Amino acid sequence: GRAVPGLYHHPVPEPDPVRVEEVSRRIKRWAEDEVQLYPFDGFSVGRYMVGCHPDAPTVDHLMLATRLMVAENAVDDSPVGLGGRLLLAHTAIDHFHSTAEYTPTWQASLAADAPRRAYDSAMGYFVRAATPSQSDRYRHDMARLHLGYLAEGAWAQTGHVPEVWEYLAMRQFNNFRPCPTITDTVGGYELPADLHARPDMQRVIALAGNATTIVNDLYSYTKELNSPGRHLNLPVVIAEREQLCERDAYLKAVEVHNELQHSFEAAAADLAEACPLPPVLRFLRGVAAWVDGNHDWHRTNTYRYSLPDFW
Amino acid sequence: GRAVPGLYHHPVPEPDPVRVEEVSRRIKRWAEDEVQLYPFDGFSVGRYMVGCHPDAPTVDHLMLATRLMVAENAVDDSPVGLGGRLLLAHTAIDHFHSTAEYTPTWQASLAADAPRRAYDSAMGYFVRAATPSQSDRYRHDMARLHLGYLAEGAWAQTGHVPEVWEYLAMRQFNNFRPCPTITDTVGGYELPADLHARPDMQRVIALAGNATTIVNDLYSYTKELNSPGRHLNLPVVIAEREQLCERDAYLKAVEVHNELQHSFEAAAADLAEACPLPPVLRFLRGVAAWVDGNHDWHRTNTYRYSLPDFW
Ligand SMILES: CC(C)=CCC/C(C)=C(\F)COP(=O)(O)OP(=O)(O)O
Ligand SMILES: CC(C)=CCC/C(C)=C(\F)COP(=O)(O)OP(=O)(O)O
Ligand SMILES: [Mg+2]
Ligand SMILES: [Mg+2]
Ligand SMILES: [Mg+2]
Ligand SMILES: [Mg+2]
Repeated sequence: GRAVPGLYHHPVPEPDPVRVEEVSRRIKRWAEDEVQLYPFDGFSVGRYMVGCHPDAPTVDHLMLATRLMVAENAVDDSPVGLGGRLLLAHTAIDHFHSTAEYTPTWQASLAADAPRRAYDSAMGYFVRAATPSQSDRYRHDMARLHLGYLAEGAWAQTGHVPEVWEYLAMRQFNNFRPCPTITDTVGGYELPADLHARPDMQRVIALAGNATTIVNDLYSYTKELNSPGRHLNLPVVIAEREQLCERDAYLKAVEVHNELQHSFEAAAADLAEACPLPPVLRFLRGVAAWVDGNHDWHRTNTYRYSLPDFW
Repeated sequence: GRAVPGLYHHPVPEPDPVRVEEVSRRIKRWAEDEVQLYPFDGFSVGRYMVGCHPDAPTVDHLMLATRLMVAENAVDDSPVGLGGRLLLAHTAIDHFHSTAEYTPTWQASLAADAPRRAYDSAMGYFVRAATPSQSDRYRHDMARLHLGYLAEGAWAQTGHVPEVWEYLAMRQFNNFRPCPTITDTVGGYELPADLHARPDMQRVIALAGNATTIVNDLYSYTKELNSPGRHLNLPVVIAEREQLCERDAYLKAVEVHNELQHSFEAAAADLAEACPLPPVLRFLRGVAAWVDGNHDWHRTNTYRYSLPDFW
C-alpha cells in the first residue's frame, strides 16, 4: 500500500464508502444486465471513480465516467488487424452515417460484442447528459487514445523499441486523458468549448495526462515484466535506449514523472491567474483531483500492482 | 473530361486563372524553399483549391488549405509500422508536451522528413490564422483521418476484404473531411464551436465527406486496379462481398454516392431552416462548394484519373 519512493504526489481522503458501494452495485448491474460484458470488482472501479471525482453531484454523474472507464477496458480484451477492430469500435463513439441500406447493418454490429455494446451504451448515457461540445471533446480524446494504441501495436508487431521521447509521444496519446477531461461533465457544469480550446489549456491537459499516465508505468512495471514479449513502459525504454541498468532507468522514470507533474501544476496555476473564470478554475481543480485520485488508486491496488525492490 | 454517367453532381464555373496561377507559384516556393518537400504541378492543386473555396477573401486564405492538402499528400509518400509513423507525424499537428530534456529531441524530429516538415509548417500557418476552436477542430478531423488510414493498412496486411458497410465506415474516416471542414477558416469567418458540435451539423458534415470521398472511389477506380495488391474501393468491395460483376458493382457504387449526396443536401437544407444564423448558412454553403469543387477537380483531372467502359 506504499507509494513509489520519491514520486511527487498528493494524498487524498478515503473515498465515501456509501458512494463506492452504490457505484459498485449499479456498475455490476449495467455490465451484466445491460451490456452482457461477460458470459472484475465493482468495488475496484467504484473506489477509482469516487476517488477521482469528489465533486460529482450524484451517483448518476459518477456512473457516466464509470461505464466509459469499464468500456475502455472491455476493448483491451496479434495486433495485426487492430486498426480495423478499433475503427469499428470507434463508430460506437462517433457514429457512422450512411444509406438506408448500410446503416441497419452497422447498427446491428453495435450489439455484436462486449466492447461495442459497452461503448454504445456508455456513450449513449454520456451524450444524453453532456453538452454537444462535451460529447465532441470526448470523441476527440477517444480518437487520440485509439491512435496511441495503434502506434503501440505497430511497434509490438516488430518488437521495435522507440527512442525515449518517441515512447513518451505515444504515451501522450495512449493515455488516461479521456478520464480527467470529463471532470466538468461529471461535476455538473461546463468548461466552455472556446476556453477548452485555448493552447494554454491544451498544454495543461496534456501534461496532466502525461504525468498521471507515467504513474501507471511506475506502478505496473513489475507486472509488465510478465506480459507477452517485451511490453514497453518508461523504465524499460530508458534502460534499452539509454543502456542503463533496470534500477537506474526506473529511478530516472520517477524523476521524469516528477517534472511532468510539477510542470502540470505550474501550468494550471498560470492559467488560473490568466483566466480566473469559475468554469476554468473548477475544471483545473477537477483535473488535479482526477490526477491525485488516479495515483491513490494505483498505490492502493495491490491486487493488480506491486513495486520493484529498488530502494 | 466527362463526368461518371449517372453521378449526381453540380457543375461549377471555371476557377479564376489569376488566382490559380498565384496559388501555383506560392505553393511551389513553399514546397521548395520552406519545407524541401522533394530533392507535382502547382497548377493541379491551385485549380483544386480555387475551385473548392470560391469565397476565399485572399490567396493567403487559399494557401492555408493548399499547404495542408499538399502536406496530407507528402504523408501518403509495408503498412506494418504505419501506426508508429503516423502517430509521430500527428505530433506535428497536435504538439508533444514533455520535459526540458525530451522536448528538444521531439522538436528536432519535426525537421526530419518531408511529411513532418510539411505538417509543422502548414499547421504553423493555420494556427496563426484560425481561432483556437478552428485549430482544435482540424486536429480532431486529422485524428479521424489517421484512424481511417490505419484501418485500411491493417486490412491490407492480411488482404482482408471487409463487408461493404465496414469498408464504408473506414472510408468515413479515411476521407476528404478535413478539407471542407476548414471552409470557414478559409472564408474568413467562424462557425462557432457550439454550433459545429450539434449532432445535426455533425451528420451533415459526415454525409458530405462520405459522398465526396466516394467520388474519388468512382474516378480513381481504374487507376487502382494497378495499385499493389487488391486496393479497396467501393466498387471492388461490393463486387467481392455481394459477388457481383465489376460493372454492376460499380454502377451500384454510383447509386450509393447519389443517395449519400442527396442525403447530405436534405440534411443541410433542414439545418439551414432549423438554425438560420449567418455563420451556419455560410458554412453550409461552403461545404457544398467544396463538395462540388472536389467533383469538378476529379472530373477534369485526366492525368490521374480515367473512366471504366461500363456505359
Ligand atoms: C482511458 C483509459 C480508461 C485508459 C487509458 C489507457 C491506459 C493509459 C491504461 F489502460 C493504463 O496503461 P496500461 O495499458 O499499461 O494498463 P495496466 O498497467 O493497468 O495493464
Ligand atoms: C485530407 C486529404 C487531402 C485527403 C484524404 C484522403 C483521401 C480520401 C484521398 F487521398 C483520396 O482517396 P485516395 O487515397 O484513394 O486517393 P487517390 O485515388 O487519388 O490515389
Ligand atoms: Mg495498455
Ligand atoms: Mg501499465
Ligand atoms: Mg489513399
Ligand atoms: Mg482513390
